[PDB]
Amino acid sequence: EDAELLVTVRGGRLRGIRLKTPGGPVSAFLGIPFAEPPMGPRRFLPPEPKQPWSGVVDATTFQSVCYQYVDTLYPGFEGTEMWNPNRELSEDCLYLNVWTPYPRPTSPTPVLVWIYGGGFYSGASSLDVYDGRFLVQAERTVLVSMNYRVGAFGFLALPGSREAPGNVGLLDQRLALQWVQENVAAFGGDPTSVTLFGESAGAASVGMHLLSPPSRGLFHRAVLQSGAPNGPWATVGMGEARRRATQLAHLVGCPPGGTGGNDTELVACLRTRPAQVLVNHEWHVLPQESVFRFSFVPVVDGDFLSDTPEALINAGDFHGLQVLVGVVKDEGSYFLVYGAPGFSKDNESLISRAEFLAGVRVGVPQVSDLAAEAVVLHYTDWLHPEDPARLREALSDVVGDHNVVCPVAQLAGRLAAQGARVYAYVFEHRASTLSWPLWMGVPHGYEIEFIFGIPLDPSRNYTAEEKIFAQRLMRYWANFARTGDPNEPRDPKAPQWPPYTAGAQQYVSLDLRPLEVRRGLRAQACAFWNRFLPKLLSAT
Amino acid sequence: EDAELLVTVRGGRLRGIRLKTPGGPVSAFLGIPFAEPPMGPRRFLPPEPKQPWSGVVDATTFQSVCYQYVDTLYPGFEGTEMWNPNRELSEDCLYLNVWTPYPRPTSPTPVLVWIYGGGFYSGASSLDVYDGRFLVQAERTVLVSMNYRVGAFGFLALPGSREAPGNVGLLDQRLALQWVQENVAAFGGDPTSVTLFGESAGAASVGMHLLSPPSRGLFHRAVLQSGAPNGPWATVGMGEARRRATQLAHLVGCPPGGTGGNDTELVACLRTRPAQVLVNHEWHVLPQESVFRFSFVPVVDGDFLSDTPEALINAGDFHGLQVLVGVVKDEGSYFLVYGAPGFSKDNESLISRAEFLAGVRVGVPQVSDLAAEAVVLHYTDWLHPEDPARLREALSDVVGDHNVVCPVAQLAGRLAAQGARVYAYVFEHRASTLSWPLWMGVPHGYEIEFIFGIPLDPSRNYTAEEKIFAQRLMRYWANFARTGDPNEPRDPKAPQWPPYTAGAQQYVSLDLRPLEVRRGLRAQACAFWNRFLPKLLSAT
Repeated sequence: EDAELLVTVRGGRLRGIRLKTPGGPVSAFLGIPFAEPPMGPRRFLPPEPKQPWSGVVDATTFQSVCYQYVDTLYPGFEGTEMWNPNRELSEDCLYLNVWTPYPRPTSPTPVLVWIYGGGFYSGASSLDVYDGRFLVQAERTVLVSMNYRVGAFGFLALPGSREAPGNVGLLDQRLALQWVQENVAAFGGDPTSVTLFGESAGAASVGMHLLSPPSRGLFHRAVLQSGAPNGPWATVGMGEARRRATQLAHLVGCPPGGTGGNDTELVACLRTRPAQVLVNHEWHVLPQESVFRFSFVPVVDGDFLSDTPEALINAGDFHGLQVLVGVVKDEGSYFLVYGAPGFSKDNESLISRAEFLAGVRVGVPQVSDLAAEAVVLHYTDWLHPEDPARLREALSDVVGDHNVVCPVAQLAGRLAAQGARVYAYVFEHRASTLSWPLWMGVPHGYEIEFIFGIPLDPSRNYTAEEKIFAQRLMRYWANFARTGDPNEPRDPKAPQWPPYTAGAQQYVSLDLRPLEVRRGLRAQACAFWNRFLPKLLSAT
Repeated sequence: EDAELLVTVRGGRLRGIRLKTPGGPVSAFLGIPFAEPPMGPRRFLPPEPKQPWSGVVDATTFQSVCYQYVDTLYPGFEGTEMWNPNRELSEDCLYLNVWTPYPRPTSPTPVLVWIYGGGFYSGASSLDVYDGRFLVQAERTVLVSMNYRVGAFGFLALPGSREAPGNVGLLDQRLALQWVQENVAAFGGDPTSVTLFGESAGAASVGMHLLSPPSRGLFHRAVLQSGAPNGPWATVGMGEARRRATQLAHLVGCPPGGTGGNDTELVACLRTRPAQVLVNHEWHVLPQESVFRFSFVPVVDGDFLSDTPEALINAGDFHGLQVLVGVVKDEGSYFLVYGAPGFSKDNESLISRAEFLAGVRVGVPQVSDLAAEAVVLHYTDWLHPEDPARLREALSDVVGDHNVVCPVAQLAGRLAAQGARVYAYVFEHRASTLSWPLWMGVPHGYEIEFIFGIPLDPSRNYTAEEKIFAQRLMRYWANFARTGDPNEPRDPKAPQWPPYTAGAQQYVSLDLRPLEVRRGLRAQACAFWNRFLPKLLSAT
């Protein structure tokens, strides 16, 4: 009972809180510090482990959200504000959360570790859609989720220097993984059965941990939902990361007018600026340059990532690894309202031929004019080259394929053909409570609410079929966490989920209907991006 | 005592509140309804007078702010969030506020009526900087301020139609003036000594009431601070107002796909949309245009304004009218951070030669390429054509002169030369508590806190010199409200404020020093805008 809400870890004692679900209680420990607050001189530096504390740290509520830009595209809209910070902003944000079933597991139980997304510039583990009380109750697994520094505070990089080495937001996640190895046993979790699962930039983070040797030894399985480290938005070069960091310093008045600016004086000037000042000038470091162009992302410096994610994926052995990858049916429609001309969530977004030609330049940035043409000519239905509805879905595919679906399919094929066991899915169910317009279909990020069993919340107006569908998805994710195989270990009644291989390229469709096997994660489209486009950009 | 907080008006009974000032108490009646809520079918329609109510309406706190865009340029910044709504948003917002001294004046007292600014798209009478408890206590005058519908709700116009006639936000102000005529006597105010004073779009509104016959009979004096009706941003043509209104309907999905769109079906579709939806698509009715191009402003339709404000000013008799006009020393610096390249409040904004050439295109929109050079060549110091600091102040002057200073000087000259007695000022004091950068000097809108005696608030950190300076400014404004002359009626010790004439063009400087008379409201610069530029734009 109340005795199970008291747990001692290597740093001290914690008091948790009991959460209610329609099927039983759950023990939650929200707000566990895993690192010293990275404030003052510790800004832009790798995280230091949290030193032990005296007394009982309160762990009954979520801690602060790391400083980040707040989306203001559609004020008062549920579809956008559900991803905005729901706690106060602070640099003191390195805290994690642990859910565990009641009664506490007596046997070592597999552990799921969630890494939120948000383009490496936003996100928090405290969002209502990441609530782990339903997944833990229904599947008796241990769920962990951490906060990591986003934006400039987590990924501003002056490569080579020691004051701003970059990738410190990735090190925050790694330190939280080392914390799980040393302390998850106190909650009834098996530190030898850890399964990372993330989404969007979280999925890219999960992939970058697979390609980093020090992080590979901290988990055993991986799940990448609608994201991958080899995406065109997920990394940046050393020279470009230096230009963006220097530009931000200029925007906030660094260095002072009559002064030199080596890497030491520049970061010293940045550390004196308030956090909100750095955030207010993040987006027009790249002006403008908003859609799929984030200013501060993981840098390829040679430390955390010894080479580019594409090179490490190709020249990598993945034997003894189980991966679960997947995307949603309409990956790009959510991002079109962020800068594509003629698009608006409040009308039908029936774009013209000229607006489609311009939209490709925003969804596929930094491409030659010849390469942009080849994209238009590949995605045009030449029997209906002027139909606005078809042009709308075409640009949605252009943006979804270039940024999400094809980097994932490229990764899933190389893993399965180099030792890894890979399962693939495509989420094709649109929630009955979805606030986005109908023409967006199944937007990016709207499978998370079903993985976490949010439809089981009695205060929400989901259908009965969606509740059963959410329970079936949670069993898929839990089975993969336990046995490395999403199929039920003994049930032959339900249709089977065949592994994804580089040849058959099999995946399943996740919706209210039973499982259906299909072949090809946009095989024809992704051949244009993964095979032809690097060839057209080679000979400029 | 508490008996003076009870007042009966022609509509019913009201209970006010006693406000504290360091020099004595003041009676305030905040939240008096002067019109029926313009919701449902009454959206976009002229206001109907508030029907009488039973009981005692509570008038102890400010009512709701009209639906409006919220500034998000610098989140958490005092300089911008002091103009954001400080109450909840609602279409039920047609309320006014009355301050009156304690004890209530027994004799008829002159009345000051405040009209807030905000580019006709924002603003509220509830902002802390518009608090009238200090002006009323120190000068024993009656202060009134109303809310009027801004944005599309106050100025969406389908000219000719009866469902969206336009200028209804100006009619809200007029109805509040009719209310003052019928009810200000109940508060101790003289309905025959009413002085309108506004700022920015408020000053433009005050000027448009001078040029509208039905509104001219509701006040006797006028004060225009940093704004004028003849400004390039303050009005719009009938055809352009129809294009902007139709574009907004398209952005919110009006009319539905298979449907025609005459002026009746279009506005009916608009009235079914939530208020926040119309606000979320207000700014990109004009795509990629923000600085001094507001989507919904007063329309020149022939009703409220029988002709353009420029035509009405030239062919108008102003005998028996006293006007007080003025600007701040740096009118344009505030607007540069809103879109001019190279500008940022957090650095020195030392722009290059190319950025100055591009900034003129944003500060002076919709002008020929030949006209843009004449602006550059007139504002370039050809001994230092590359000095960033001089180019910064140059673009600040370009924007300040074109939009504020010269439309005001054009108006002040025509008024003084056609019967009106005009006094002019230039506010040249930068507040010691100003949060904007130093290079902005005295930005637009930062004389309001001294007119309203805000430095007298003991919870604020103004200097002793600024407190005496605020009391001197309040006497200037109060004397003009009483006698139509800012000078003290019997004190010869302080320097005199000579009237502004079309020939001598005399004005005074308002700062910590005593009054100093000067000549010319940017006489050389405003000759370029008011005399030469129309000559270059005629012959394309």
